Amino acid sequence: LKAWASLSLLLPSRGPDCDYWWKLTGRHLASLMEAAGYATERQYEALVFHYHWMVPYMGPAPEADGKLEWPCPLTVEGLPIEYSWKWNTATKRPVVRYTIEAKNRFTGSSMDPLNQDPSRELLHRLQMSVPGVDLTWFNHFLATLYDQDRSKYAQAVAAGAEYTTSIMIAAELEPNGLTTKTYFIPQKVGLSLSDLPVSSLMDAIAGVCPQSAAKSILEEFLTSSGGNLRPTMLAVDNVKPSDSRLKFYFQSPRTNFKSVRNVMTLGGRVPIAETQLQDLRSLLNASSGLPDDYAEDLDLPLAEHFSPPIMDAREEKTLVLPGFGYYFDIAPGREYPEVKIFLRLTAYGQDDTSMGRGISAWMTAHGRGEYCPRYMSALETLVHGRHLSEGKGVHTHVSCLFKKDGTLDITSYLVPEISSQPQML
Amino acid sequence: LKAWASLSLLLPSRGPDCDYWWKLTGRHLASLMEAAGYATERQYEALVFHYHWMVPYMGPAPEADGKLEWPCPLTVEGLPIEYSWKWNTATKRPVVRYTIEAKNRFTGSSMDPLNQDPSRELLHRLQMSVPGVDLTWFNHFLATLYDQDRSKYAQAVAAGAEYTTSIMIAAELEPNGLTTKTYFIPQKVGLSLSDLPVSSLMDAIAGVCPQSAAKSILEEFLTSSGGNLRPTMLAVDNVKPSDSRLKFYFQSPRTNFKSVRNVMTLGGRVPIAETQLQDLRSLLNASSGLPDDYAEDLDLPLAEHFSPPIMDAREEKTLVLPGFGYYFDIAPGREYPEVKIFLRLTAYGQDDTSMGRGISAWMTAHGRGEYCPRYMSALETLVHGRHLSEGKGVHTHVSCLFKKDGTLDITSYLVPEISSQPQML
Repeated sequence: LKAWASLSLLLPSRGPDCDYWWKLTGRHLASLMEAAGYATERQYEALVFHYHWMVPYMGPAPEADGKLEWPCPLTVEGLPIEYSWKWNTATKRPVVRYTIEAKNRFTGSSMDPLNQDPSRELLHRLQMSVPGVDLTWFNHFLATLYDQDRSKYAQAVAAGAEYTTSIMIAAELEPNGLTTKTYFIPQKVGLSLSDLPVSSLMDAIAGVCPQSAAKSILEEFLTSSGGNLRPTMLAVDNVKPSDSRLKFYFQSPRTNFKSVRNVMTLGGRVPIAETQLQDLRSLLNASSGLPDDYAEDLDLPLAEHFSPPIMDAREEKTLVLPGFGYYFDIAPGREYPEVKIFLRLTAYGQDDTSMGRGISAWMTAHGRGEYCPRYMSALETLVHGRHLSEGKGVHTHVSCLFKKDGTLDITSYLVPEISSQPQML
Repeated sequence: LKAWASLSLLLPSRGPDCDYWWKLTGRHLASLMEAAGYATERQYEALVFHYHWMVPYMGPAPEADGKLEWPCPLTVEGLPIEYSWKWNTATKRPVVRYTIEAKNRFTGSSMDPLNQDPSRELLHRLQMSVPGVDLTWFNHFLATLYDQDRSKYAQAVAAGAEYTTSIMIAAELEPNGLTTKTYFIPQKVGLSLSDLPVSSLMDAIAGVCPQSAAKSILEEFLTSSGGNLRPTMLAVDNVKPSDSRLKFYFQSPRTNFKSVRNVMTLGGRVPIAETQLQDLRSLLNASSGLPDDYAEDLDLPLAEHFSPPIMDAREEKTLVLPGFGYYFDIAPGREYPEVKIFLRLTAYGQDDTSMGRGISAWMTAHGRGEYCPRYMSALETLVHGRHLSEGKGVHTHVSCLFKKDGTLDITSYLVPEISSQPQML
């Protein structure tokens, strides 16, 4: 770990909170970056960027009780960070990225009850300092996905409402520099996200994308055989809007593969080659430890010998609820939505070692095994207070999206586990 | 300039003073490091170290009048930084280092009239953060080279005394990591440094080096044919004392080469091969634009068509006074002093281009030309508001020390020139 050892001796100490997150998550990024074959120069830049721009926004260190005043749904322990490992393809090495929730001293207070001001400030300071940052859609969705009179959210909190994370921010450490994305979890003063009609969200979407074939294909799908999908999230890239994706996330209670076929083809409107679909289904069964011929009409079985927090998840906290996550990318000028499916590895599958080996076997079987032993090893540096094989807690999702060349883009979403007394064994 | 372009887009803005010095001197270090063939990884580390540890201690930005409340004798413009270029040998690439004076808001005030507290804090914070920092000799020379009742210096300032820089700090960016050095300019409440007896300084030296052959050889030299040398400075390395050099700097009014022979051999006590001495003399004549056969009995002629601040220099401000600088390294366990001579390129020689080409011709003539065109080019990025050939201001010294293998260790000491209205043309 040359980059991390060097940089962490040259970068000064700064206060207990920054030092906590820098030491905990800076080392994790370095392990993942090293396991993925990142050059030392690329590692230095990412770690330097992490130290100065992300760590200061990660808020307070957790307490001895691994407790935080404003916990984040990215983790069963509520930590404000999630890593992702995009798997190597034929033509590219793995890509390491991560997401944070931005926090400050007023996070969650009556002046900022949905904790949105630190993200505004982080993205604006990045825009003033680094080229190519565009916040048109960021600012538009701030104005339209939420009630605007903050004192309405405060009155409701004064009546027992439990508001949580609304915005998260990602920097991509992809081969060309870095660009940013924003995630919005909509929340209103009087109703649940589950109660939020899709139509209101689509009205907000119509403010920047009034028509597109992809959008029209998705709304036709949603009023037919897509009716069981519940909206959960929206994401944008903070770049020139004509270059930005427009990701509309949904929760589906069903997990049988027949349902997967339905969602990913948008009810047959957007066909997918059967060899690609069968490859996805192989990955889904290998990841959750099911027989390779698991029936296409059967829902996946919930993990149970793991006591996960299923009753604590919802649309606003999608980490641990039964079902699949999806997004539909419906950006303007798209002929059809791009679809990504998210298998929830907190709710399905076995321990982290089995899950990582299931994904590894799939990669190996498809000639992408190049980096699996390094990935398994890096996983072990992410959990503190247990072995990787004793329970769940590092893996949160594995995702698949069918690229325009038939290629399966696969991503492991990973989370630090800190607690000395693990909560899923 | 890949490292500098990358790093200076990832490192945030911080306040006008830090931003001034980072943009001005961070780019200079990058040019010198690039011209010397520094790998990108080494460049990132140095620039990161510069940004966090040195820049914040460089104090206020100069004013529109290129003015500073507490100016530093490193520069005719008083800037608190000097770079050095150690020339390539047969076996090593050039080495880029620099020196700063550490400053804070109380610099020069009645509570810190010799401006020593920022250096204490910088070195202590480095010691707490980076391994191998030892401050035994630093603290010893703080206690013995100065009067200790600060309110005596303040009374004297209340009577028109003009106290100046007392301590400067260097980080070496040598092939193995980085280590630190400290320079002490002694100053007392009632007498000039020129009036400071050598004996009092040697008493301070005896506190950490009570006897050594090198020390004894130097005091025999100084009471015989060395009697015209005036002490100016002491330096230590902030490392384990048994690994530290112990550099005792002197000013000599004479600059004829017969005098050089006398000083560098310590009055014949430490012989030097005649081919090494004649090589030095060639470099001295080439650097100051004199005929190669300049007589060994003639003092060098002062530059004049350059209006330098000769009447403003003294023992405490050795940049521009007639004569040579020397140091004698008399560390314990040394059989004989190591001697380094400093030719003052502010007082002797022609414009910066001629001086740089004189040194370049010498290097080329001795088969060390490898990097001269890159050095000439880097020089041009150091002066603002004039061309390198129109006057003096970048070069401050060129130095030579005879290594234990006959090798001539040669260093160019360089300074940023900022003023739009240059003061030496």
